[PDB]
Amino acid sequence: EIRQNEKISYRIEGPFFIIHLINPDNLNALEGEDYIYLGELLELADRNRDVYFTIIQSSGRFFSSGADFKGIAKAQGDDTNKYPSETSKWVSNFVARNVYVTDAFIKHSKVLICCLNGPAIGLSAALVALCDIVYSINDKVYLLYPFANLGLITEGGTTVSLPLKFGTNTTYECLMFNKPFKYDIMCENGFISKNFNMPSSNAEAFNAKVLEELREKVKGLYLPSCLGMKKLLKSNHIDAFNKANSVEVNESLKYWVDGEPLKRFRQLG
Amino acid sequence: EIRQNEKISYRIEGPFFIIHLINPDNLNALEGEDYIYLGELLELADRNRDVYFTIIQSSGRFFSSGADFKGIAKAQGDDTNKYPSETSKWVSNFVARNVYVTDAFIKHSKVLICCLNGPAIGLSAALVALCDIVYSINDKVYLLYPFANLGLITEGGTTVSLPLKFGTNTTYECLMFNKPFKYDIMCENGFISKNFNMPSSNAEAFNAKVLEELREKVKGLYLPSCLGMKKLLKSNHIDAFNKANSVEVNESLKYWVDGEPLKRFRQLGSK
Amino acid sequence: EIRQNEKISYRIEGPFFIIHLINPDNLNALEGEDYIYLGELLELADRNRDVYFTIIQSSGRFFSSGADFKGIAKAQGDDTNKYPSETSKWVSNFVARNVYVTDAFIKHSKVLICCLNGPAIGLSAALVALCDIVYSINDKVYLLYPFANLGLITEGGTTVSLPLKFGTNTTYECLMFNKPFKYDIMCENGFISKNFNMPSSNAEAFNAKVLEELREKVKGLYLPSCLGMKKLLKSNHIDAFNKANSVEVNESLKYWVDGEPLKRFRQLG
Amino acid sequence: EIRQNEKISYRIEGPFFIIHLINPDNLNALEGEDYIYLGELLELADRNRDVYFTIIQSSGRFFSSGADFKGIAKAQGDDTNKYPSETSKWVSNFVARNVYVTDAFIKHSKVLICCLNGPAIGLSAALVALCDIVYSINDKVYLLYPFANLGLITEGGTTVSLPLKFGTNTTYECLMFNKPFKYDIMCENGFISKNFNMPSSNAEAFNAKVLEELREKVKGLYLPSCLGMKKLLKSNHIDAFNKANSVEVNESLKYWVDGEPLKRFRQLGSK
Amino acid sequence: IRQNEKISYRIEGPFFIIHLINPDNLNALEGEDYIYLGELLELADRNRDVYFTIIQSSGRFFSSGADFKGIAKAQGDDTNKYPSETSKWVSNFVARNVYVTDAFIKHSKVLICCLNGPAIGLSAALVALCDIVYSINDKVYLLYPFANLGLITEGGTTVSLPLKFGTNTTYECLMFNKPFKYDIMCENGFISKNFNMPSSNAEAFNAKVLEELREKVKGLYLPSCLGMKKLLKSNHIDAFNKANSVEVNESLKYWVDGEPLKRFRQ
Amino acid sequence: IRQNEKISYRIEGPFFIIHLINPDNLNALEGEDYIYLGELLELADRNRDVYFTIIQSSGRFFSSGADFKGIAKAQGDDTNKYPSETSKWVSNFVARNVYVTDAFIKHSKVLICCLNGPAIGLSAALVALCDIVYSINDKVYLLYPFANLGLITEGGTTVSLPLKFGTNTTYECLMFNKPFKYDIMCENGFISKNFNMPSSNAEAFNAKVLEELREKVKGLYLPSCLGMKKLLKSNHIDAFNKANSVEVNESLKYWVDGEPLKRFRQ
Ligand SMILES: CCCCCCCC(=O)SCCNC(=O)CCNC(=O)[C@H](O)C(C)(C)COP(=O)(O)OP(=O)(O)OC[C@H]1O[C@@H](n2cnc3c(N)ncnc32)[C@H](O)[C@@H]1OP(=O)(O)O
Ligand SMILES: CCCCCCCC(=O)SCCNC(=O)CCNC(=O)[C@H](O)C(C)(C)COP(=O)(O)OP(=O)(O)OC[C@H]1O[C@@H](n2cnc3c(N)ncnc32)[C@H](O)[C@@H]1OP(=O)(O)O
Ligand SMILES: CCCCCCCC(=O)SCCNC(=O)CCNC(=O)[C@H](O)C(C)(C)COP(=O)(O)OP(=O)(O)OC[C@H]1O[C@@H](n2cnc3c(N)ncnc32)[C@H](O)[C@@H]1OP(=O)(O)O
Ligand SMILES: CCCCCCCC(=O)SCCNC(=O)CCNC(=O)[C@H](O)C(C)(C)COP(=O)(O)OP(=O)(O)OC[C@H]1O[C@@H](n2cnc3c(N)ncnc32)[C@H](O)[C@@H]1OP(=O)(O)O
Ligand SMILES: CCCCCCCC(=O)SCCNC(=O)CCNC(=O)[C@H](O)C(C)(C)COP(=O)(O)OP(=O)(O)OC[C@H]1O[C@@H](n2cnc3c(N)ncnc32)[C@H](O)[C@@H]1OP(=O)(O)O
Ligand SMILES: CCCCCCCC(=O)SCCNC(=O)CCNC(=O)[C@H](O)C(C)(C)COP(=O)(O)OP(=O)(O)OC[C@H]1O[C@@H](n2cnc3c(N)ncnc32)[C@H](O)[C@@H]1OP(=O)(O)O
Repeated sequence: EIRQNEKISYRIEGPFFIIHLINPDNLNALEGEDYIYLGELLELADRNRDVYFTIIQSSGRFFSSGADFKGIAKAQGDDTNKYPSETSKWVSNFVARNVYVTDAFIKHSKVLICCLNGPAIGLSAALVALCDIVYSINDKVYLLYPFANLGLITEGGTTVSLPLKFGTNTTYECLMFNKPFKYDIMCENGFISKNFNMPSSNAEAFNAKVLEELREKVKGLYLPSCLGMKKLLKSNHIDAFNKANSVEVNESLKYWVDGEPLKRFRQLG
Repeated sequence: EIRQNEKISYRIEGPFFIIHLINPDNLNALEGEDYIYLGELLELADRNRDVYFTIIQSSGRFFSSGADFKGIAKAQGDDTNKYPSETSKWVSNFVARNVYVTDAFIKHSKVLICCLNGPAIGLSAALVALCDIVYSINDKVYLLYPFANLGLITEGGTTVSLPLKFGTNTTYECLMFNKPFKYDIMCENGFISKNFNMPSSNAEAFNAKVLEELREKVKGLYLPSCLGMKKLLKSNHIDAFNKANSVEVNESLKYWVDGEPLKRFRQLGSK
Repeated sequence: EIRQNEKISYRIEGPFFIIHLINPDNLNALEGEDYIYLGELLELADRNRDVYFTIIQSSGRFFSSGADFKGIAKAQGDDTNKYPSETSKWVSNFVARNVYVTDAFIKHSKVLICCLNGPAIGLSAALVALCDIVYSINDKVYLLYPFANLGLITEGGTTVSLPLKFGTNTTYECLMFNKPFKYDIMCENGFISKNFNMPSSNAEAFNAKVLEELREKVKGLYLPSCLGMKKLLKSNHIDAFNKANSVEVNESLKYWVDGEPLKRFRQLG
Repeated sequence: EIRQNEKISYRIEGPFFIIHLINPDNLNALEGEDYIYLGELLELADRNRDVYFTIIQSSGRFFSSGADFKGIAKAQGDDTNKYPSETSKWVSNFVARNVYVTDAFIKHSKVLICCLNGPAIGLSAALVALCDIVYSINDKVYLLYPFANLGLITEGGTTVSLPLKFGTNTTYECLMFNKPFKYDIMCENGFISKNFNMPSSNAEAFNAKVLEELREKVKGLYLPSCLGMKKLLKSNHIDAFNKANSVEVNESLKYWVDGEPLKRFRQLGSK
Repeated sequence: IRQNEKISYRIEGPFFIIHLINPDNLNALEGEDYIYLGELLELADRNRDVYFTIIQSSGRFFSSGADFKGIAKAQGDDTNKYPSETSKWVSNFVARNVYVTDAFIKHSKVLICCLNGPAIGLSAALVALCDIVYSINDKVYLLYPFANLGLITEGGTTVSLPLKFGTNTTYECLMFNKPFKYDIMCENGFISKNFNMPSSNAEAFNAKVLEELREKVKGLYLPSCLGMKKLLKSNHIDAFNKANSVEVNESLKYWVDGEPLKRFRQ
Repeated sequence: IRQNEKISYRIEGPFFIIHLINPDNLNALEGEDYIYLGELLELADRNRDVYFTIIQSSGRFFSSGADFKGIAKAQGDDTNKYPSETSKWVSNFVARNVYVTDAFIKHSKVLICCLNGPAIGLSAALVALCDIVYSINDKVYLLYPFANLGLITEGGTTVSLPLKFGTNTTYECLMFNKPFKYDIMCENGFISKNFNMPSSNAEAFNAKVLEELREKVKGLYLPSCLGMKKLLKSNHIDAFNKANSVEVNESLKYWVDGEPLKRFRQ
């Protein structure tokens, strides 16, 4: 039991907990609240003894264009009474949320599978990179981490995930110059376990096939084994991620207080 | 330049940045916004080229009784329209503050001296433990970490610092049973670098004396040398503190939602 | 539910799981089997949701004089048919047991409290050093790690526990020269949280007072808090201990295969 | 000098120590005592000053199908008087063996070359992954880690090695679903240093060819230089492997006691 | 700084450009030229206007590494001078190597190398410390001839090579004295772009990379590139340090033994 | 090895005894005498008969650290010689310090120091790397005057001091130029035994420790002491290495700046 999101659904089928991003027109962008909600859901999946896989699915042409800049802008010039300082303001509206959800993903005990139904940006793309298995709809997917372009730094433990998952060098050229991690770089780096090579439009049809396939993949297997394995699997980089989360979230704070991100976030589009 | 805090003051003499907790009439108990302010002050101290020493100082009979209960209570029950869920509330109200001020101390580049003028409790005790050097007023000081008794767990990187600075077994006998790190364990463990042996009422004179001495101690020294050594000293456990900070904050989050802390902060305090 | 030991009892009182070493005449020495049994018990305590503290208590003038050399000797010249090599023999009779029980203590999730009712030696003393809280009966207690004297090396993660709990330097002088960690060095290093200053004979009377005291110490406290704390507390040295366990247990193997320990273990007394 | 193994042979040519799995008529499946023996051989190879390269080689159509089921079954149900409890049994029967042979490989000082003449499964696949260099016979090789399907978890430090050597995501898609690391992922991930493109029947010629080449490759080289570099290369993840080894072994221990592995090793194998 | 006849530098905007400019000798560097690099990197780091440090070279090679004619000069010519062989190589090798190596490891600007040719030995070890590598053509390679030279890993290759090419592929190369060729470099993503430019003109390639970098950096909040690398550094800084220290010291036994010198003499 | 006029050594049974023997100069050591120590430790380590390496000294001091008359010699006397100030101190300071420091950090025998007097600076930093310290009398102390000298931590004090005296007590000392006195040394267990011997005769103290060590080691399986230290080393080896590397390099900015020299000149 948990409050409902107009923008995010969840259902449980068999061993599978399914988070479904359900806001295509708005491009599945996420307000900091929906990010907490995401964290809330993960915790729910994790506490459930029957759940073994947490599948993150989305809708439309994108997975999520990251943070909703409408939600960013309304947390500033609309009401400036509220926080004794910018530092306080951004510790509440940025720092808090970001540590929380990132942590939620890092510590999550069940197999995280992400269905990339389209591109993912910024924090969402950071979360994508935190799932243990990623399948893609077609070959037109990509992850873009626009930090240098927005006057921010790495978030969602990308500091760790990105070079760990794509290579140090590849990560640099990308992050420094605002270039995307294109599909070719994903397959090259075994990031995407399977491409379903399905029509860009049909995210829903794709979302079901992944599920259809999983039911059969798990047939036979001793489920607690997956979990038990993931447990030790986790311990290679748990610490780097926890070390990174804390640090990323606090060093970014400085950029907000300078004010650049806001200047940049205003455009956009 | 920064906002003014009715509860906390700062001033710079030469190379010393001085933070001063100035509300004894309520045990120098800090509210969420106050811990943030503290952090801000530290960032200010850090950014200022002239400063080599950030000295945290208090007032009255206590250093700090820790988080405002009371301010904690106002964050709950008064306005519950506010946050979409219990979790959203405590991320904004507890995680936010704790993770930030803790980091402020962890990363702070200057020699960090706490002046223990009385006992420290909770988050505040935690900040004390994060300082580089501690002098105390008399042998009646102590640090109490009431977590088990508050329905909470470690905060302020105590997960790292307590066992790093008092030994592990002592840490457990203390934390798990809500027994204070009294002065003798503190001196034994070389925690308090000097005890000034001064009467408890005159914390003003104590605060003066420590500054007095500091001006003499720093004489002749190459102050950038202090900073450089600190820089290398810091890496010894910089990563541990970092990892702990992020985890401590998020893990406590599950206690606040259960509600115990609030149920407990309620009682035990009045009458 | 679990097999019974003639040499080790357990009972559960309140939040407290109590392991009681009950073999004084033999000086509570422990055969490798009783070591596994110890591990078995710990796991039992850990799986129990109602248990919050695992208290290890003993009997007589000693806590335990470590490994039973009778049990060591009978695992060699009595029957030498059995193992295709010494290497195999000692991997079964030494390595296996030692990793297991050490691991059992390291990973144990509930507060380990040890009641030192007398001295402890070798592996037992290693286990003592692995508990989170130690109280002593009187001031005539000591831990001796006789490794240099027995032709072995550090076990039970002492490699880690000892210098972590007593100091690098202190540990060296001790371990290198077979000197004990005397009571004075324990209190000096805040190792013993409380001395009950009770008569050396009256271990049973002491064992009860610790319990008597704990009931009152926990009164009030939010128990899951202790646990939750211990959880993060654990993460400072979990890895060093796990790294050490594996290594200690395998590097000791070489000493058995040379055969010195056996030559030495023969005397003794 | 060491005991003779009907199933495993060793010989030294110059600087090469050669281990040879020589029982294809049962898929080079190793029993508990056999894994130990392997380790012994490694220690022998390590102690021998003249040796710079330990080359593990197999026979027939498979490298190794992994642990003897079958030998596993004999350790259960035949004699149950034997061990005081299920836990005592598996510590002696599984923990013992696994923790030892895994360590043998982890710590081994010489350049460790596996010659993949066919697929590797389980503990055996795990040992392959622990070697420094792997050449394969043809593109039909693969490594399968059937843990989820056996009611088990990672072993042989695969917790470290698989994601260290194939990437993490790939590791999960594989491990969690009991899908093999096929040849193309292996070449893609630079796992197999050279593929000899030789027919599957003639593993004898394959084994010869790799040795053939090695004698040429080592020509002119300062062999102690190889050892020294390995020495430094090793520390990159020496500690991770160590930590993993100890944990992997003890954590699996709880599965063997539950009994699933045995229930599963039973089926799926006959007919 | 002083003037080096073999290494020039210029600052164009936010780019601190280092150009190795002694191609006839294959940009081979003496121990002092290495120090000098680290001295330049110090300049680049302290310079609040510089966000990128671009190392560039000349002719048909990036650099064939340590000047072997200089290794000889520090031997056989003057042997008075050092009270022991150990003291000799702590000075001529240990010192230089730790310093230059640390200078790369710790440098806070985006380090971009322009591989205009092959890189060998210590020079190659530096290439593998740069944050981004663009190549001239598919004829480049990195070669770490340590096994052949009676030496061990250097310039943090211990960490950096397995990091960047993978553990197994590193062993095949390091133990057997095989190069990391173009193909393996692209495969492991080492090369971010290949400029398919004629090997003849390295200069033409060099100005083209800078053309593209100026275009790439347009509109970006540059302090972000900085901030990110700060965070990015921490994944491995600790490990590169522990590397650098031992790497330097463990080689000493080899230098002191004599093989590297006997081996260099051919 | 060669012969050093200031440092002798003898092997008595399993003990490799190093004796600093230039008391009139307070056993102050030049950079080369440091190298020499590391050279001796190499001998001790390679010597399969040696299980203990005992460092011993002379007169009223263990050693006042770096020879300040030599720091001057490597300056002002000959300034031709080094193409830059940076190159100068990489050679005269960086090299020497990394080498000697690593030599202690990695040494596989039981390292026992006989504090017959006070130890300062780098010499003190070595004392804190020894595995066991016996003291002559309660008048000894360790002093790390880095704050006073315009320098930073050395010889792994970064790791070793907080390790051995505790983080907080280390700061009071390091920042404010206060010594770790006798009392604090016993308190943190640094000193394993105090031989309450007259400061007059250090020699008498030295032979007494060896008397006691020979008695102590009786009947023990010595290879065990070795094996245990191997394991024991691993708790901190990695950290001491990362220390040593940066420690050496970060000091350079101080040497290159000029303070330490201006400060030494008084
Ligand atoms: C806790 C708070 C966390 C804060 C941390 C902040 C740091 C981050 O996480 S970075 C993430 C921020 N994301 C971005 O900057 C991406 C910005 N968006 C884009 O670069 C573009 O949407 C792009 C180019 C990728 C795709 O655009 P395009 O294919 O042309 O489709 P487009 O027409 O723009 O989108 C369709 C609709 O979705 C809306 N939309 C798309 N993304 C967003 C968004 N992120 N926020 C709000 N609305 C959005 C558009 O406004 C448009 O709506 P409408 O036309 O009705 O006004
Ligand atoms: C970002 C948000 C962080 C939230 C994290 C929460 C976890 C933590 O950090 S733990 C810190 C919480 N602190 C505590 O629980 C300590 C509680 N207080 C005490 O155990 C007692 O003040 C004690 C026994 C130490 C001292 O009391 P005592 O010596 O009898 O003096 P006392 O009469 O109680 O105090 C004097 C006045 O100060 C007030 N006061 C003292 N501490 C506080 C406090 N923490 N909050 C609010 N008021 C306080 C008292 O209410 C009293 O005011 P008044 O009489 O006018 O109503
Ligand atoms: C999984 C397998 C693990 C194997 C790892 C091996 C490495 C280790 O763990 S080291 C631990 C080994 N322990 C030792 O070496 C300690 C040996 N014992 C002693 O040094 C002495 O018992 C000592 C001096 C401490 C105390 O002796 P003391 O105060 O004189 O009492 P003492 O008369 O000897 O003991 C009384 C009785 O208990 C018996 N006893 C005491 N300890 C043991 C023991 N460890 N094993 C068997 N019997 C013992 C004695 O034999 C004696 O019995 P009895 O007189 O009827 O024959
Ligand atoms: C210290 C103890 C460690 C214990 C840790 C346990 C965890 C692990 O290490 S996992 C390793 C276990 N291995 C396995 O589960 C693999 C099981 N085997 C298989 O999935 C199949 O042999 C397979 C499909 C790969 C190949 O089979 P296939 O190509 O059809 O050839 P197949 O006819 O089955 O084999 C030929 C003969 O070899 C035998 N054989 C093959 N593998 C084994 C084996 N692992 N154990 C015993 N016999 C085997 C077969 O029984 C058969 O003998 P026969 O026909 O005379 O009865
Ligand atoms: C601080 C001190 C650090 C010391 C650490 C030492 C460990 C290391 O860093 S290893 C680096 C050492 N480098 C090497 O061993 C590479 C040796 N060189 C070679 O294998 C070859 O130059 C090779 C095959 C790559 C290319 O040769 P090739 O394509 O035939 O061109 P080549 O004719 O040899 O070179 C042209 C000219 O440059 C010179 N040259 C090339 N490299 C060097 C060099 N490294 N040192 C001195 N001169 C060189 C040649 O001598 C030749 O000069 P000339 O004909 O006038 O006498
Ligand atoms: C590889 C190179 C490493 C470089 C790294 C540099 C950083 C470091 O390691 S720090 C170590 C440097 N040491 C110091 O700064 C300590 C300086 N010395 C002192 O503070 C004092 O000797 C002190 C107060 C401790 C003791 O002095 P005191 O008890 O009065 O005896 P004192 O009369 O000074 O000494 C007797 C003689 O020994 C000489 N002496 C003592 N120490 C030194 C020294 N370090 N160097 C040269 N001569 C010395 C004195 O000059 C005097 O000689 P003389 O009277 O014939 O001219």
